[PDB]
Amino acid sequence: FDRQKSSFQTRFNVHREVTPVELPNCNLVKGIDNGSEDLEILPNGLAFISSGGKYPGIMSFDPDKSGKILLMDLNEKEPAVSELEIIGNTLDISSFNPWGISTFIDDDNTVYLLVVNRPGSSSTVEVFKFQEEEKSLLHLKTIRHKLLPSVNDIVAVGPEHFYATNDHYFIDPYLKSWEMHLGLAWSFVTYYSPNDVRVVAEGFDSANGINISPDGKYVYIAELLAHKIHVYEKHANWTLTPLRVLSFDTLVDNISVDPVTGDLWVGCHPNGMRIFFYDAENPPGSEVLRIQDILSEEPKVTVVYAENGTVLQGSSVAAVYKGKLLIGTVFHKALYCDL
Ligand SMILES: [Br-]
Ligand SMILES: [Ca+2]
Ligand SMILES: [Ca+2]
Repeated sequence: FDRQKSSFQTRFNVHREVTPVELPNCNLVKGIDNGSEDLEILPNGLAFISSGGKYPGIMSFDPDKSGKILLMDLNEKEPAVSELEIIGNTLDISSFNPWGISTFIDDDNTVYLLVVNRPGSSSTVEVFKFQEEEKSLLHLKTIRHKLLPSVNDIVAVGPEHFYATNDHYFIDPYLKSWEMHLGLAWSFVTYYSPNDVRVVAEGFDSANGINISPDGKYVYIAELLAHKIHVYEKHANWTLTPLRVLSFDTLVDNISVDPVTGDLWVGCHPNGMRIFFYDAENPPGSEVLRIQDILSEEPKVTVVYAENGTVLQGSSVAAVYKGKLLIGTVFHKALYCDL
């Protein structure tokens, strides 16, 4: 049993404290107070934000909060958020509980938004068409599959084609909690497409963020409780082969990819106890990593922002646009910063 307490302390990084890395002009995004756990910025500076999601056992400040997709135009001087209206008749909006998101832009420049949805106990991926002028999301399709039991994030490679992380093997939240505490490491990654759905990697200690290189040749997978980012070669038939594993002293959550450089921008939880077992007197901090030249022998890892949560609690995602840094959290606020 002594080895079991030791594994727990490592996985949840229970002794980690946060050396500050400050940025002089950071401003909280007004209107975001109950989570902004995933976000994605289009090439034109429009940012989608998944907000208000509720997860089994995750702290929530407003238990009756409703899940929303928000829009920010980061070309504005002081960008404000607006709530995107979901239209259509193929989705039960009352149970809409968004988590990870991804975008896909077609040849005709149609923008698709894929949204992990956790209505009740089940797990789906919702496909929307973005209507920019109307600021709305037209629902198109609900995707469910036996190989998508517990979806956490996806990276879209087509309008209804994506890689998905399942952060647990089990669907029942009690068995989920048990599997996470035991550290079974049965989390796995699924490739979904209309004609072909298959597991492409497995054996993860909670796979969370997932993303892809701008040329589509590599897939990146955050293994939250192992504190690792896995680099996979992505083949023409959509299978994955392991290539590199980077290790960290922090719980890596969601991965963003800068399209110009290919850099990874990662939202991280330095101490796992503070993000999983909330204590208002001991709140989770925030930490953002930039990772450059991830294939080379010594990848350059920089802590771009870090704090103990006196401003932003529970950073889960971070992405950059034309000199600005946007940081989201699993159940708290959002921060917009000059780099
Ligand atoms: Br922390
Ligand atoms: Ca995502
Ligand atoms: Ca997460």
